[PDB]
Amino acid sequence: SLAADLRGAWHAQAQSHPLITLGLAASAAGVVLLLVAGIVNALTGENRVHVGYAVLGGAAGFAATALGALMALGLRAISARTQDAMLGFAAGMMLAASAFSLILPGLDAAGTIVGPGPAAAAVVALGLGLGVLLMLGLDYFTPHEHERTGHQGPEAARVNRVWLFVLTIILHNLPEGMAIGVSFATGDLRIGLPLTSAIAIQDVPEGLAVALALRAVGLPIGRAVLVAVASGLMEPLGALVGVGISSGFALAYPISMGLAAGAMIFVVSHEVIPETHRNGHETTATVGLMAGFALMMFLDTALG
Amino acid sequence: SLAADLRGAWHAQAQSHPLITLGLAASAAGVVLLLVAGIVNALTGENRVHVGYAVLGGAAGFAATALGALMALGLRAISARTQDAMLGFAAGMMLAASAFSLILPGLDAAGTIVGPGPAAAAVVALGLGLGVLLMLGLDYFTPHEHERTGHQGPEAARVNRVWLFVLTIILHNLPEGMAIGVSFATGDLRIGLPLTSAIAIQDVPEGLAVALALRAVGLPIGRAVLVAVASGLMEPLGALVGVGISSGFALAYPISMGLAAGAMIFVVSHEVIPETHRNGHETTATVGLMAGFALMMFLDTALG
Ligand SMILES: [Cd+2]
Ligand SMILES: [Cd+2]
Ligand SMILES: [Cd+2]
Ligand SMILES: [Cd+2]
Ligand SMILES: [Cd+2]
Ligand SMILES: [Cd+2]
Repeated sequence: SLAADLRGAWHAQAQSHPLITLGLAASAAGVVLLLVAGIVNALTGENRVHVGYAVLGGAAGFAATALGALMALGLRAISARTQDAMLGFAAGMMLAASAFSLILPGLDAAGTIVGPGPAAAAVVALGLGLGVLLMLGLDYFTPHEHERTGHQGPEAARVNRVWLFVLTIILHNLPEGMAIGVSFATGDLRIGLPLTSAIAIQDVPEGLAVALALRAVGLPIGRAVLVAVASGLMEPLGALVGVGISSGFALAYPISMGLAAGAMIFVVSHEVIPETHRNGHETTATVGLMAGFALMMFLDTALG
Repeated sequence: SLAADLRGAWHAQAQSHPLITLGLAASAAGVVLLLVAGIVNALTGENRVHVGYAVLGGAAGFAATALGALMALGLRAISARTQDAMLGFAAGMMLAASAFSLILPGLDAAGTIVGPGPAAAAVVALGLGLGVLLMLGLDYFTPHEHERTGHQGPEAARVNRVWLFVLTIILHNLPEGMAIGVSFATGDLRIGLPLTSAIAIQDVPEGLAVALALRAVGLPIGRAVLVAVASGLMEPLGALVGVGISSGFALAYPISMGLAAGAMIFVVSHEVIPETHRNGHETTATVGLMAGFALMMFLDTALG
């Protein structure tokens, strides 16, 4: 029934976007090979403390999202300027954290492994390509809807709008957990603490906005917060996947440092810059973006 | 006549946006003080070779823009997907160049001067605030128009649309020259070469697009290229202003490294992300953005 209609929608979408389908296939192959290597290494070696660090970071992110959701029981449908400012701040946090904490350490580590020069750029750019292809294929092959743009993805008029919004949230929050797990891969707390702090700080307002939007869809007051907390609960799964793919051979650490980063950057544009830069809302979004950029800069230079 | 109407428009705009007016006043005061200090130092000390480097970099940028403009005599009104891809590539180049080449060296230099920790973040964040306030006040107090969004700024129905488009180009291209001049302030070719190469590479497609748009406004075929070359000629003035403000006392070097950077980041959003992320054009813009990000990464890790 539903499977048949979804399969037909997938086939019709594949007939229209071949390049994206090939990109998704290649990226999925790369990711599954990386995860197999990580599982093999986890079976042979002993890197359990890194798993502990990753799960604790995911738990912190989940707590931040849950707190942001619980903040929505008193605000009662905040205005649009505040929403634009908060989402711009979150986008700036994500962008700056990605750039600094997932390009500079990756370049240094890759230069250590292979030799300084263009080779480190090559490996981390391969990571960026993998991440972008994965996220693009996912957001074109997943039936979601955004709050303002509309219904994005394959057509399926057999599921309620709540599930489409939840899928949008899932797409946003997978790369964050992935990035946390990637960061704690090599120990070296000097990366994981800044990255995790930035992720939690930007997931507070995002969780609040998600709770408000899910209320707007129709869930009365008590089920929006539950779904926001559920997405927060999703984040540790991304943390586990990231720590799985970052282990294995040594060169798999720089590559992941790019992959997640690329995904994060991608999601921002393709999911966050629309709905924040739409129809004369650029000023507040830009101001929030710069404020988040500065705050992440402080965190980077201070926390480690 | 025209001065009276423009003055009335400015007063009406000031009655509506007080915070932006105060921000522009503070930023202008800071910039003029920095420039006075730079002029005094130039009169007392001997930093002429840095002026030579800055003017040569501005000349290279002007040549790149002129070549991009001359490329428009054969393309003859390229499609919209190509325009979105090129502008996304340019935005990615600007963003990545800003972030890396104007935050990391600035943080290192500030930490050298004042001490590692949050103090370097404080000084470069002051720079970011100054730059953002300057650019915001300018784009709200300047009668320009963007290609698609419409007529942005104070009302003045007494000048042709060509001048409004030229003013938009001027607003885009001032921070680029400023950044070049800031980069070559302390010698140390390891920054200026990557920053200048990125600026020239992203100003080729921008010059081509400007030539096409000015043709679309109505200039037949032979005057659009002239105006694009004129904006390229503008860029060295920004280079001179940047080298002027970056000289002076030592702590004026990190601050500028933030200022220009902030301005650059600002302009991207508030001027480039709209017109590239509008009405189902996100995919090509994002792909171009990631390609430009990777190319700037290569340039950073290789050229110096
Ligand atoms: Cd989407
Ligand atoms: Cd999240
Ligand atoms: Cd986020
Ligand atoms: Cd503007
Ligand atoms: Cd330019
Ligand atoms: Cd540019």
